[PDB]
Amino acid sequence: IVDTCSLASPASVCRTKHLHLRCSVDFTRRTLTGTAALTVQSQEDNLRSLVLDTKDLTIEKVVINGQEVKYALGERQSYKGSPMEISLPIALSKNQEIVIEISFETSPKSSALQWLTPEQTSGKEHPYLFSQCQAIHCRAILPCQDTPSVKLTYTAEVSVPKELVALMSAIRDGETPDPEDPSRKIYKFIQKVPIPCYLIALVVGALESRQIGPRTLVWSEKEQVEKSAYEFSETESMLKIAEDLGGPYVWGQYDLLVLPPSFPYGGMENPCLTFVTPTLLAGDKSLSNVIAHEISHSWTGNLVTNKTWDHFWLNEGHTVYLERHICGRLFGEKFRHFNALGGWGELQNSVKTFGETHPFTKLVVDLTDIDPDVAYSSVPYEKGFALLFYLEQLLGGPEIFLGFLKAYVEKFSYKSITTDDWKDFLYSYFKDKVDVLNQVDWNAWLYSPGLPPIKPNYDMTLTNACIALSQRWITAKEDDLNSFNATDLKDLSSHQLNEFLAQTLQRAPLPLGHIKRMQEVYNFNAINNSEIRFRWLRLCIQSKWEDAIPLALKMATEQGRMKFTRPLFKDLAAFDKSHDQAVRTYQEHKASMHPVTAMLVGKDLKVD
Ligand SMILES: O=C(CCC(=O)N1CCC[C@H]1C(=O)O)[C@@H]1CCCN1
Ligand SMILES: COc1ccc(Cc2ccccc2)cc1
Repeated sequence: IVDTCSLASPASVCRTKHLHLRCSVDFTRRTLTGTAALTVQSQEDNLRSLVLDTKDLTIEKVVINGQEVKYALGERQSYKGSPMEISLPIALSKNQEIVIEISFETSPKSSALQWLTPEQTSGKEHPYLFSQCQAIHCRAILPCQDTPSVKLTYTAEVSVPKELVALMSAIRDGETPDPEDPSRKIYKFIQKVPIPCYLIALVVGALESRQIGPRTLVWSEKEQVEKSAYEFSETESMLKIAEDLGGPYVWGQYDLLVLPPSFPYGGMENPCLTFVTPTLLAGDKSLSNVIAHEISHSWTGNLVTNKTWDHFWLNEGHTVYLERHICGRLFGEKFRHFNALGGWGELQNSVKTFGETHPFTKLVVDLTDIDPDVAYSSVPYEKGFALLFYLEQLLGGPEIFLGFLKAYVEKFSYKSITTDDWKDFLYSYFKDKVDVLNQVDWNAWLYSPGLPPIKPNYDMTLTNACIALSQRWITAKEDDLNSFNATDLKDLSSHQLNEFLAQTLQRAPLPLGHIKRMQEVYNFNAINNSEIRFRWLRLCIQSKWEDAIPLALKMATEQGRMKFTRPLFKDLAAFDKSHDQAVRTYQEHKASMHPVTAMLVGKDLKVD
């Protein structure tokens, strides 16, 4: 009903229908300049003004029907930005529309953008720009109702230096030389499917593409295009599986974009162009589960969207569920349970890090006066998945629940819903099983902190080997280390190898002699898998092995994935032999880190 993260007019007052973006990317000044034409529809009678979200934006003028109108910026409200009130030249009746062209310019401190210098890229000769609007950063790029309760289509014309390429979360609609400047190109984009504004994405740089499917192009710098094309070859197979689970894919194109290492997330479900971290380039497709996850957002998240960020679990919860069904269809049901059981372990970590009582461990959170970037964690992913997984086992198994999910996506397609909307449809769909649903502790699952009230049933086939080897190392004495050998891993996949470290890491610290012996027989230092290397180094740093200090500092700074960089920095700061280096390394790299990551890493290290 009320979006406590937005200062703009609610959807009950007016709602944006379309956005026409005409801007120019200036790497000299690190700014976006142009006009944002918002087609606004009134939701009440005698509407004479509205408020929009902005964050560090410069408003030159606001034109309506070819005339300038009066506008005013309120005082800034911290992360929410500054509200922008506009005086309409006419009063609108209900359902009447008007087009508001706003001339704007971004600040180099835009929390949605990161500007890279040539030395920060692979080619080393051209700059790079990419955007991250989710959750409420789009207001830092252009004025808008920065709330997932409004969905709009958009067309865009972006001007960039001719030697560079621009891509957006839309269907490419041609390129032509800038008629005003021979040194620039203009790339045209159109997104015919209405989306919440947080799915607005832009990227500019020396980008090349490689076709890996009938509807998928992999984009990155020349140095990673081929490496990326192989890593994500399963994309089309996952799109077909996703189509079988959630219905037709309605976005036309599904391209991939591998960004520089400073990308904060593993992936971003930007429509038509998923952004992914280069840390997925393991060389064996072992991390392609993130691709399945991002593909699933084409239904759960982008089609059926959370009305507010309090109900973020709807987006991620069902997305993880779809993702793990896609991997199950590709590698077997036992693999689905293996990952499901592993996700429960991550949920254990998040609750133990926040605390059994922390409000952020609730499935549905109250973000009033809370920066979404500060509450973001695995809770909505795993606790949300555990609920759906719990409901699957409670209502008749995966076949039955997938039927509900497909009907759920068709029921709320192109719309924004709340948790109660989802709960109601669950009761409507399973009307013949309300007696089973009433046995569910909806208050504990949806609004209670800590671990869920009940744990689902997990198959242990693929996990036992991990627990076996993990228990050996934890209980091992000094005269037992000699019996460990590289042969211990001959039948363990990369995922089992990663889960073994996760289980072992839960009982850290280990004796310093155990860690040294582990590297001697297992040689984990030589593994480039970011997931495995991340946990191996955490085990080392937490076990007080000084040799691992430079390794952890290098991984924590040579890439910017918050999943890895934040825990690495925290672990290094808690190690007395590396505390000073950790704070120093952050301070020297702070200026060139991603704006969101730099803020969170500063708070984690208590240097803010
Ligand atoms: O479902 C996704 C991305 C998944 C993503 O990368 N996640 C989610 C938890 C950990 C983290 C990561 O892999 O770095 C998006 C991403 C951020 C908000 N929405
Ligand atoms: C990564 O982008 C997001 C998306 C959503 C949120 C808000 C939130 C966080 C944690 C739990 C519930 C809701 C923050 C950041």
